[PDB]
Amino acid sequence: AICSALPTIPYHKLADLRYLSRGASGTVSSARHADWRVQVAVKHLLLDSERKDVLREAEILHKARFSYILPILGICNEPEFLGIVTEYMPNGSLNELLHRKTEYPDVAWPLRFRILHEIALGVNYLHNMTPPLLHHDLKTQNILLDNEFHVKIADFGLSKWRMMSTIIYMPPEKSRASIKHDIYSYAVITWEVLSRKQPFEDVTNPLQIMYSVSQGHRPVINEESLPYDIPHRARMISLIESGWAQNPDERPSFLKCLIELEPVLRTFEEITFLEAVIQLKKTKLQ
Amino acid sequence: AICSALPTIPYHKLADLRYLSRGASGTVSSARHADWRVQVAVKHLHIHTPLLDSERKDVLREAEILHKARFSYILPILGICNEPEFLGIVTEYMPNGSLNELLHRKTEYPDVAWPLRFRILHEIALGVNYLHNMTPPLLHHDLKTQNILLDNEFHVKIADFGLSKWRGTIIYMPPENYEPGQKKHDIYSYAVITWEVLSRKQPFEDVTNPLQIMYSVSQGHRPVINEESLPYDIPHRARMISLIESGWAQNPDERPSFLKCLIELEPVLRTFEEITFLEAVIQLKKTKLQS
Ligand SMILES: COc1cc(NS(C)(=O)=O)cc(-c2cc(-c3ccc(N4CCNCC4)cc3)cnc2N)c1
Ligand SMILES: COc1cc(NS(C)(=O)=O)cc(-c2cc(-c3ccc(N4CCNCC4)cc3)cnc2N)c1
Repeated sequence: AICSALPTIPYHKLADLRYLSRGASGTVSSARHADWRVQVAVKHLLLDSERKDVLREAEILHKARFSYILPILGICNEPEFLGIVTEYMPNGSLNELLHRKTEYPDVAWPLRFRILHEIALGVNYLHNMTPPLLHHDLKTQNILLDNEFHVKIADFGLSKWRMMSTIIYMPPEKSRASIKHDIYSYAVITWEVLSRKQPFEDVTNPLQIMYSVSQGHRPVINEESLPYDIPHRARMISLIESGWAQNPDERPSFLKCLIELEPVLRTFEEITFLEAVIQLKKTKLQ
Repeated sequence: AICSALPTIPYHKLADLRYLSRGASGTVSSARHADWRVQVAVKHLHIHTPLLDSERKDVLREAEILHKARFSYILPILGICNEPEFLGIVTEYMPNGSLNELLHRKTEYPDVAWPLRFRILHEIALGVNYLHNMTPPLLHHDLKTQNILLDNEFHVKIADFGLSKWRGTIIYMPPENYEPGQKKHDIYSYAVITWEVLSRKQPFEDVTNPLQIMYSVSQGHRPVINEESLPYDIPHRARMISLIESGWAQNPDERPSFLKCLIELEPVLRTFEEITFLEAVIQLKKTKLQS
């Protein structure tokens, strides 16, 4: 009954456009809104089909608003520019946090587990929509972190509306159920977050990754990839291994993951998150 | 062109309903969404007497307003509860209450670091300015320290839309609204809120009768500005006092736009380092415990 139109942001109101990153789908730049006095991020690419792609992603973000989804502030739809405008995330992506070990020599476990929990919450919300929305392109580069390192899921270019129950996060290719797609990616992201290593480190051609996963093989789980000092390491490993099970029916729902995670996160006090973020921003200086 | 329908939340999925507050505009309770696994706040009317279609229209108007005014510093609405046996607006849960509690519960919050105060002021200005930039422009007309919620890291979220339902809070009403001849409202409220945040005092503290407060304000009087209410060791004290006194000018035409206030506030907030904010918030959260 209650319907909301996505605001149309005039391009001329976006000032100080500066390149932040160039990806497969577009270019993300920071900017300042002249009227609202806030900083925004602009993702821009035109063939009418790709214009439809951009508009489709904008509408999906608009309908999928939630606490852990990148909040879209508007769409810029002009003759000379087509871009999605979202909140600006000063702390980049989960990828940077996990792998730039000079910037972030230490990332305290409480922060990692809160990130994992919030990814699970956001994706569960998506899967609980009507109809359920399947993200199908989760990766540590899609997960942005706001000023206090809370998750914002992004990149909804590869998405579907029909659930029932780069490629390093893609499940292997019988009767096929693509409801269990996101959970495989989440398993890989979990292994990544807990290991701070690149999945399939020794692989030089991504097709090697496809062949290995199709053969039932996954990122290595041993003391080197996952030290034994990981909180709830056994439960987390079980979560991971069920998440990337070769059979999609063996993979849990995101609700099961939240059920399985709640005690794990409960082991940490809420203040430790803030402490870890302050340690992060202090050691990143100097 | 791009339209989003506000979700309809089944009442039965709101669990552990716990009364948080009973107010002039409604009743706020905390609850937990069985599917989303998150805590939410539900604003609902009295449960006994059937809701008159005017109250139902008010609730729908508030829900749609929150939905259309979505923004970084506005209370995020997650859905509407529209059932035979319950009608409530569902929003994100703000664990840290309102700006009023932060400013005046000095045992919980003995000290509130200046960077945090100025960030709060800036974010309030941002939220109300966004509100004013909508089409049609939305005038809040009921800004107060009770409407300003603080999320888990003490970032501002403006709340309380729709109307009021009665069937202390006049310190933020300008003197030309006392008798509403239905004719630049919010900025006065913002000036008063600023004076409060920098002073951490009750405006018109020595006045026990609000009717006397209204008389004074109609006479051009405002909260006292001296060394006792605003010590001279306050950062950017002069600039902030000028902003205040211009905001609550007797003449509404003399009060500045929220855009002017944002232009003036931008350098002030610019003097603070990003780590000082995090440190202020964590210091706050730590002294709030063990107290
Ligand atoms: C819809 O438009 C998007 C999409 C996506 N996600 S995506 C990969 O395209 O699917 C992200 C953003 C976004 C990025 C950033 C951001 C902040 C810092 C950086 N860094 C670059 C190098 N390291 C230092 C800083 C990069 C990006 C901040 N806010 C944002 N809303 C905007
Ligand atoms: C849309 O529904 C609303 C409206 C409004 N604003 S309003 C005046 O009603 O228009 C606020 C909230 C809300 C309140 C709270 C909250 C939590 C605890 C407390 N308490 C602390 C202990 N002492 C007693 C008060 C008070 C409020 C936490 N989240 C929230 N979203 C929800």
